[PDB]
Order: sequence, then C-alpha cells, then structure tokens
Amino acid sequence: MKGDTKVINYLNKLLGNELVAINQYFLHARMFKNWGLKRLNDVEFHESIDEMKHADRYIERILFLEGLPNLQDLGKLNIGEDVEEMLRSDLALELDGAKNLREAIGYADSVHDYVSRDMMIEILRDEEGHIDWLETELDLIQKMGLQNYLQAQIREE
Amino acid sequence: MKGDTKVINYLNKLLGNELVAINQYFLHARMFKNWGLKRLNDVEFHESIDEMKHADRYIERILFLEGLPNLQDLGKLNIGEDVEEMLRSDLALELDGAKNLREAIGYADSVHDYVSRDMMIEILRDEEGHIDWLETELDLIQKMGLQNYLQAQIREE
Amino acid sequence: MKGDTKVINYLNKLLGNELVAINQYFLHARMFKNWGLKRLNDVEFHESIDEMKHADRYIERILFLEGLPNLQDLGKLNIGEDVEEMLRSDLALELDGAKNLREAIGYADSVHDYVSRDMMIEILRDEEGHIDWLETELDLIQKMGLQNYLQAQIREE
Amino acid sequence: MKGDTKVINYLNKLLGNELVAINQYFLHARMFKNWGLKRLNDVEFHESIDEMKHADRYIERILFLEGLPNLQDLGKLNIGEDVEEMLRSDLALELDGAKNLREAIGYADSVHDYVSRDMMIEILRDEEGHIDWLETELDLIQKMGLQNYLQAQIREE
Amino acid sequence: MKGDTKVINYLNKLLGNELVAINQYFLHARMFKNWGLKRLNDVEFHESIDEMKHADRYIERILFLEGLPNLQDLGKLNIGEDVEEMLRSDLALELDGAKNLREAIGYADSVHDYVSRDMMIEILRDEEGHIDWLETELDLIQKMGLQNYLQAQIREE
Amino acid sequence: MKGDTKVINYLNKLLGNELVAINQYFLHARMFKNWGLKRLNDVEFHESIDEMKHADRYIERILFLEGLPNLQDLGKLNIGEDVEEMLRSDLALELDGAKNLREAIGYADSVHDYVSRDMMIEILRDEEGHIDWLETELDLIQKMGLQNYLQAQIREE
Amino acid sequence: MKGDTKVINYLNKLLGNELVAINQYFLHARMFKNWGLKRLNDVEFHESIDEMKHADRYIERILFLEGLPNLQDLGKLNIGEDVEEMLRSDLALELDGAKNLREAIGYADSVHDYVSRDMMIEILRDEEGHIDWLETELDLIQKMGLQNYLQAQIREE
Repeated sequence: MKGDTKVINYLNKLLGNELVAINQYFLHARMFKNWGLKRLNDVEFHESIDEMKHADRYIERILFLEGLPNLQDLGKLNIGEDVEEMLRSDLALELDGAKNLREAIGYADSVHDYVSRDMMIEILRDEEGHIDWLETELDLIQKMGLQNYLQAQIREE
Repeated sequence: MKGDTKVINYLNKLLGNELVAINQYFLHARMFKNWGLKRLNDVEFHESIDEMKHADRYIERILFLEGLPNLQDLGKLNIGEDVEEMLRSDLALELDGAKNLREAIGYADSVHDYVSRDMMIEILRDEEGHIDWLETELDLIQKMGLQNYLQAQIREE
Repeated sequence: MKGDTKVINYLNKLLGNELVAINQYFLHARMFKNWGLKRLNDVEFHESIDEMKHADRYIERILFLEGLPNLQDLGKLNIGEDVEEMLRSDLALELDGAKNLREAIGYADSVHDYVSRDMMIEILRDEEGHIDWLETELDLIQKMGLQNYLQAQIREE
Repeated sequence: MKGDTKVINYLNKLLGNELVAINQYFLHARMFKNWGLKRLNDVEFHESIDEMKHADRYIERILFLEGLPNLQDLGKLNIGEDVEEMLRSDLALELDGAKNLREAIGYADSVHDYVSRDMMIEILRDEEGHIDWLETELDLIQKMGLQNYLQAQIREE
Repeated sequence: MKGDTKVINYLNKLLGNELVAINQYFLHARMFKNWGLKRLNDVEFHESIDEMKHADRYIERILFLEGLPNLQDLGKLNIGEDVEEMLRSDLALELDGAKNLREAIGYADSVHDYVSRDMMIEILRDEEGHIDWLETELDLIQKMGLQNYLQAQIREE
Repeated sequence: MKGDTKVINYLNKLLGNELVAINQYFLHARMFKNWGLKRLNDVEFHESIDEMKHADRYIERILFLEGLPNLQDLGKLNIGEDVEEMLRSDLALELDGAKNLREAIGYADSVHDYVSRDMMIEILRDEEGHIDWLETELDLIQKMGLQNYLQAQIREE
Repeated sequence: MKGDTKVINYLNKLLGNELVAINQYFLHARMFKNWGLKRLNDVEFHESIDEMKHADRYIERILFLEGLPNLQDLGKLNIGEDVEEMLRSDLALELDGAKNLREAIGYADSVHDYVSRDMMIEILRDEEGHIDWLETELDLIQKMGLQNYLQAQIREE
C-alpha cells in the first residue's frame, strides 16, 4: 500500500537510530560482561534486543508502505570507556532518538498515517522506559559511589 | 447502633491521621521507586496499604456507630527530599498518631465502648510496629552509612 | 527526564481529580456496605481502586518528568445521603474529570508529549466506562423503581 | 448440481428474511446491553447468531444448487424504542418468516427437492423456538409488570 | 453520554462500510468453499468475522454516545466471479474504507472525542492488515500463475 | 589476556563480515515475509540470528584478548530485488566470508592462538551449512522452475 | 597403541602442571572457606575439580599411548597470604600452563597426534576460562576496593 514519501523517510531515519542503538547497547553489554558486571550485561543485552524489535517494526512498516529500508548507512557510535561514560552515551542516544520520534509522530498525523503514528508512539513509550532506567542508574552511581555501585552489579538480578 | 459522640470524634481524628499517612507513605514509596530503591518502595507501599486498611476500619466503625466519616479534611503532609528526612517524617507522623490513639483508647474505656477500644489497640500495635521499623532503618543509616544503606535497597527483599 | 511544565501542571490537576474520586467512591462503597447493598459496595470499591491505579500512574509520570506530585490539596467531596444522589455525585465528578482530561490530552499533543497523551487517553477510556456504568444504573433506578433497584443490590454479583 | 429455479428464488427470499433478523436482533441486543439488561442482551445476541447460522445454510445451499445468493437487498427493519416494542417487532418478523418458510417447504416437496425441504424444516423448528421465547417474555411483562420484568434482566442467566 | 453529532454521523458511515464488508467477505468465503478452495474460505471467513467485531464496536459506541445505529442502509456489494476479481473487489472496498477512517479520525481529534479516535485507529490498523494480505495474495497469483495459486488453496493452513 | 594484534585484526574483519550478513539476511527475510514467502522468511531470519551469534562470539573473544571490537564500520550490502538475486547475493557474501575465515584460521594457528582458531572453525562449519542451503535452494529453482519454486515457499515448513 | 615418545613427555609435563594447580586451588579454596569467603571457596574448589578432570584425561591418554604417568614429581606451589596474592599466584600458574599447552599442541599437530591435540585444545579452552575469571576478579578488587570485594564473597553465588 503506497505510503507517504516523507513518512517513509522518517521511518528510515528512525530505523537508522535503532541500528546505532542495537550495536552500541550490545557492545556495552559485552564490555560489562567482560568486566564481571553481570547485572549490567543482562539489562543492556535486553535493551539491545528491544531495539532489534523496534528495527523490525520499522523494516516491516517501510516494506508495507512500498519503501526501501536502509540498513546500509550506520550513524556514529559513541562507546565510552567506563561504566558512567557508557551509560551516559546510551542516555544521550536515547534522548536524540526521542527528539526524532516526536518530529515523526507529529508529521505522520499531519498526513493521516495514523497507523505509523500509533507504532511510533508505542516505540517512544519503550524508549522513555530506557531513559528512565539509564537516568536512575546514573543517579545511583552518584548516590552510593562508584565502588558500591560496581559491587551491586556483579550478581544477576 | 448509636455510639458515643466523643468516641466518634476521636475516630474521625484518627481517620484523619490515617488519611495523611496513606498519602505520605504512597508518595514516599513512589519517590523511592523513581530513585531505584526497590526495597524501600516495597516496604513503604505496604505501609501505605496498612494505613488504608486502618482507615477502612475507622470508616466502617464510624458508620456502624451512626457518625459521618470525614474524608474531606486532609492534614499537613511533610514529604521531604532525601531518604533520611522522608523516614524521619514518617516516624514523626507515627509518633503523633500514637499519642492520639492513646488518648482515644483511654476515653473509649471511660464510656464503655470496649469494641472501639479493642479495634484501636490492634491499630496501635500495628503503628508501634511501623515505629520500630522506622527507628531501626534510621539507626541503620547511621551505623552503616547512607551509601551502604542505599546500596542495600536496590534489590527487592 | 525533564518534561513540559504545563503538562506536569495538567497531570497534577488530573491527579487532584483522582484523589477526590478515590475518597468519594470509597466512602460511598462503605455506606452502601453499611446499608447491606453488597453489589454497590463491590462495584464502588472497585471504582475507588481503579482511581487509585490512575493516581499511581499520574504520580509515577510526574516523578519521571521531574515534577512534584501534589497529594496535599484535596478538592470538594460531594457525599450525599441517598443512593441516587450518591451515584449522581459520582457521575458529576466523572464528567468534570473527563472535561479536564480532554483539555490535557489536546495540550500534550501540542507540545509533543505523546507518551503522557497515550496514558491520559487510556485513563479517559476508563473514565468513560465509569460514566457508562453510572448513567445506566441511574436509568435503571428510574425504570424499575428504587425499591426493586435496592432489592437487586443486596446479593453480590 | 443445478437446482430448481423457483426453489432457489425461495431460498433467496428466506435468506433475505434472515439478513433482516440478524441486524434487528443484533441491534436489539446491544440496545439491551446499553440499558444494562444483560439477560436480554445475551438471549438476543444468541438469536442473532442463530439467524447468522441459518443465513450460512441458505448461502451454501444456493451455491450448491448453482444459484446466486443475494446479500444486497435488505428488507425493512423495525427497531422500536422500548423493550415491549422491540420484542413485539422481533415476534412479528419471526411470524412473517415462518409464513414464508411454510410456503417454501411445501413447494420444495412438490418439485422433489427433499434436501432443501429437510434443511428448511430444521430452520422452521428453530424459528418456532424463537417465537415461543418471545411470546413467553411478552406475557411475563404483562403478568409481573414492567418494573419487575426489567429487574429480572439485569443479571446474566 | 451525549456525543458530537458529526462524530456519530461518521461512526454510522463507517458502520455502513463494515456492513457491506461483512456480507461481501462472507459470500466470497462461501464461494471459495463451494469451489474447494479451503484456505481462502478460511481467511475470508475470518475477515468477515473481523468486520463483524468492528461493526459491534461502532454500534456500541454510537449507543453510548446516544445516537441511533443505522443497520438499514446497505451500500453496494461488488461480488465478482473469479478469484482475482473477488480479491480485487475486497481490496478496493478496504481502501475506500480506509479513506473514510482517516477522515473520521482527524475529525474526532478536532472535537476531542479521543476515545472514539482511539477505537478507530485500532480498526484502521486491522484494515491495513487486511489490505496487506489482499495485496500479497494478488501479487502471488501474478508471480506463480493462477493454476499454481489455486493448487495452493485446496488445503487448510 | 593480551592477544596477538594481527589475530585481533582478523577477528574484527570477520566481525565486520558478520555485521553485513546480519543486516542483509534480516532485510531479505522481511522482504520474503512481505511477499508472503513464509518459508524463506523463516529460514533467512534463522540465518540472521546465526550470524548474530557469530558476531557475539567475535565480540566476546576480542574483548577477552583486550582488543576493541569495531561495530562502526559497515561493509557493502547487496540487497537485490527478486528471490534469486537475493539468494545469490547471500551466497556470494558467505563465500567471501569463508575465504576470510580460512586465512584467519591459518594465521591463528601460526601464532598458537588455538582457542580463537577453534572458535573460527566452528563458525566456518556453520557458514558452510548456510552455503549448502543457499546452493540447494538456487538449484531447486533451476530444477522445478521459478513459479513452482515460489509456490513452495508460501507455507511454513 | 604405541604413542609418540615426545607427545607422552609433553602430556606428563602438562599433567605435572595440573597436579600443582589441583593442590594450590584446593588449599586456596579452604583458606577462603576458613576466612568465611564462601563464594571464593566455591569457585576455587570447582577450579580444583576442573584441574582434577584435566589430570584424569592426561593420565588416561598417557596410559592409552603406553607411557607411564608421573604423579611423583610435584612442582613448586606458591600459596600466598592474602586474597590478591592468592589469585595472582593462580593466574601466574595458569599463564605458565597455557604456555606449555601451546607448545604441546603445536608439536602434537606436527607429528600427527591429532587426538591428543584435540584433547589439549579443549583443556586450553578451559584454562583460558580460568584466566578470564582470575583477571576479572583481580580487576574487581581494584575497582570496588578490597573491603567491598571481601563483603561480596561472604554469601554463596
């Protein structure tokens, strides 16, 4: 069913955001795993899977609307070298992605693609959940100190 | 069954105390939850429910005694913005409420409302339990330090 | 995640509505219970719990958005002393709350807080359900007469 | 298998009757549901489903006999505005349909379409069951009065 | 609860669309069944049931909003005589219905009937699913040829 | 445990190959899904997951050997526009990856990194399995004709 | 089966390494147990068991190849007096053992004893696992501090 060209361009942009996040979350998870921070490996791995599911939704929607999903152009990763830097980078990526989602959701409504909008609002809800988790972890590092925080990650939850 | 008017007035005063505690404990719980302190969310939420049960008992007793439960007047909440301050505020409210319960229990005996007295003694036992918990948690903060204390709240017990 | 200040103000206004409804529905429930109208106690108690769940959603959303939930200010309760008056009071409160929800939902869209909007639309759906129930019960009182209506409430459904 | 043209015409006429009844029973059911008359919603919904099954049997039989089922022409609905009016309209429709069935059953026999006749006799038995129910309900309204009758519908049976 | 008159008119228009689709899908299903194309009977029957569920939602919503559901006026069916014609007719109907839904969803938002809008977006999501299936089947006929396509329909999936 | 620099460089090269394959297999799967070729969606999705598992092993090994996994640079995808083109592109990618694996396996042996070699030989065994599947499917098109081949993909196996 | 004399000599050298590790890991485990560090007792005990399994494999392979297993000559143990010293000693022993394994694996390949090589590569994979664990624990001591690290060992994982 032929979709709106600009909506498709938005969906590809958002798909691009998800592709960056899949890779960044996955590498972060395995860095945490290497360091023995099992709890962080578990959550970050889950977050990577969440972004994979989002990517899947975008790919399927773009194809339905007769566009071409772009999985070729990968945007900049920002890995970081310690736990705080890594979590802050993930948070910054989530916030940038949320800005893009808000713009796309408004545009989709303007051209009456209400199903694409519905899909995007559900994805935005998930992303705000990730933002909540990341913000909370970063605040916990400050409150209990890094040494206690790291100790709290070595066992699975 | 028409009860003693002054007893009913005490029951409304005690109900008023419970209404403040329900809101204060619930807001505290969700603040702890937002901060990732899952254990404190669980206990404080449970405390809010316990106060709801007490409020229910007062409401049902007042109605049986043919009085009018007052759920309109809400006393002062003292929320606070750090864990120790929040727990100290809950403790202060519990101690104030216990004073009122003691007065009401004595008065109920003097006019032979032994069933209202029995109910209030059970509630006072519950409140002394909350006081014990709050006092103990506050002492633990002092003894192990806030950073260790916070670390100990992140996982559910 | 810092949210839109006016959205947060709407969320506090809506929370305020829920706080009134929680108390009004709960007191109504226990009045019905005292009168032996078990069915009405059950439904109104359930309605009180539903409003508690809504209040929880507002509190958690406001905290995520870095606002301060207001549980201190309690609006006017309208209790009433006969079944029809009580149900009409609940209906009036629901209709007033629905008006406020519509305003908030429109505003949230205008500032692109699509997740708060989604949450509020789900809550509005719940409230229209309560409105439907209340309207229907009031019409049943008229159609079968209050005496038959009361008889129909004494056994739990 | 090429059937008799006039038999197929009768089957299309009867299909037409069923299409009217499906819609009338279904709207009545949901009107009863809106009014809180759960028992009447349940029975009338089931009667709508019964007529749907009858329509299915006519459609399949017409296609087997190499005719063209007519689902395009919809006869007059008579909805009504109160319970007695609605039930009386349903009864009138059933009686009109039974008249048509009797004519078709006789004709099918005369041209030796015994399988179509067998199908129609089964459908007629179902319709007489609906007639019995409707007549009985209408008599109950008179015997116990409308107020009692309505009270008797508010719980599912 | 009194709804917006134009919203109710939209809901009746959409209901009318569903009523056409129910009949068209159902007759198509039984045509496929008569021809031994079991897979197509199964899917098209399921599609007819989907549209019945949509019609139910419209009827209930219209009644809640104190309007009068119109089940009397049935729009034009376009049946078709072979598989490709039938599927293309279903697709054209779905696309026409989607146009009407988009207009209604925009209007509902403008008068703040957010619950009616939410319902319609869910229905539109269902309709786009049907469109996807129909488009895909029509393309399959082209890719593998009609004879192979028909062979693939004789068993249930 | 500090690894050999050139081994780490090989592991990053192979990781790169896996990253291209994950995306190409996944998009191919969803193109097949869009087209209704459920069998091909299922297998190609499974292959994408297999390549994700391979990427995970490379990432974990690189981190153990104290290197930096490179998930930033993404090589050329060759998507294709029809089933045969897509399968041929997947086969060419697998063959190019197998060449790189053979070179890496020989080199790892030469510097005595027998555990990296063991890992790579297992991955190569998996890749030869994919090559077998792709070659077999392409030959099936040749043997039965494209239309028969496509028909054979519509049901899940 | 008459084995290669130098292969047997390598297997005896590696067996010697395992015999030292069995004793060192076991004594370390029980020192940790005495100190109340239950988690470290558990892991180090399991490491001792793993080395016993390795020793068993060498003994059985040597006997198959018609050589004489040497369990008489025990190399130098380096016990250590505190947690960090103990773990560093285990790490040093593992690294020395891995050096010997790499030499043996290369030689076995060169004289075509591929089954001894296969066995040794599996053992080397196990040893690299131990190395990973030891490195990770030593880094955790630095990152969370010794006091936190010790606290984290008192409960079984």
